Amino acid sequence: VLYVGSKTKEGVVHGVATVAEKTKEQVTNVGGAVVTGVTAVAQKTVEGAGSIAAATGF
Amino acid sequence: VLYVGSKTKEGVVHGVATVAEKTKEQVTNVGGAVVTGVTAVAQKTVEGAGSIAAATGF
Amino acid sequence: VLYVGSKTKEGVVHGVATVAEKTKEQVTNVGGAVVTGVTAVAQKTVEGAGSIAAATGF
Amino acid sequence: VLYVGSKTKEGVVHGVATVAEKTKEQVTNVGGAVVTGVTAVAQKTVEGAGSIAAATGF
Amino acid sequence: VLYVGSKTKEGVVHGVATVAEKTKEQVTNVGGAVVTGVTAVAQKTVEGAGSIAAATGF
Amino acid sequence: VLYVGSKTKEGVVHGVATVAEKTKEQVTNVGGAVVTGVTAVAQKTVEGAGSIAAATGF
Repeated sequence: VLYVGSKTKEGVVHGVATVAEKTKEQVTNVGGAVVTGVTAVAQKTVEGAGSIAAATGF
Repeated sequence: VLYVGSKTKEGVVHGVATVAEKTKEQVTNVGGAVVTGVTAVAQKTVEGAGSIAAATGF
Repeated sequence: VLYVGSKTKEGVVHGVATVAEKTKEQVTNVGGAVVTGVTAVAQKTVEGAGSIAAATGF
Repeated sequence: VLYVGSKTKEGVVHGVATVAEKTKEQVTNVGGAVVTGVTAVAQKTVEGAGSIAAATGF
Repeated sequence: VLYVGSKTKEGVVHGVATVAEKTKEQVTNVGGAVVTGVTAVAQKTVEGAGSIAAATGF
Repeated sequence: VLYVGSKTKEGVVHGVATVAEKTKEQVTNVGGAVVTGVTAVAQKTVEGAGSIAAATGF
């Protein structure tokens, strides 16, 4: 609301360093969501919002 | 509400260093959500919001 | 509410260093959520919000 | 000398995962060797060879 | 000398994952060797060879 | 000397993943060697050769 010289880092992912030799991601879905591999979602304010993998269904 | 020179880190993931040689992620879903692999979700305010893997169903 | 020069780390995951040689994540769901692998969720204020693996069902 | 399908790991360091918040390495030498911080030397055959910190002197 | 389908890892360092927030390496030498910070030397055959920090002197 | 279908990794460093926020390397030498920061030397055959920080002196 009122900052007088601060330093903020609200809602941050910092450093996802990753090392791999092989990678075989094998997804076969039908009617839903799938998210694989590296993922670095970063939000500050989520006002009743969705997931990172949503499946509403019927 | 009022900062007079502080230093804040509200809602942060910092450092997800990872080392691997092989990786075989094998998902076969039908009607739901799946999230695999490295994941670094980082939020500050979640006002009644979703998960990181939601399955609403019927 | 009022900081006069403090240093805060409210809601932080710091350091998830991980070392592996092989990895075989094998999920086969039908109607629910699944989350595997490294995961570093980090939140500050969760006002009656969701999980990191939700299954609402009927 | 003769391998017929084995799997060997001769001379290996595997996994030096390390987590720290601060680090202040303060060396002031004059006439010798100094080695600090993380170190993961890994050799197989050392035929009368040197150290990882040698000081021959006069 | 003779491999018939093996899998070898002779002389390997694998995985030096490291996480830090601050780092202040302060070296002031005069006449010798200094090595600091992360270091991942990896050799197979060292036939009477040097160190990773040598100081021959007079 | 004779490989008939093997898979070798002789003399390898694999994965030096590193995460830091600050870094202040402050070296003031006079007559010797200094090596700081991340370092991933990787050799196979060192036939009586040098170090990674040599100081011959007089």
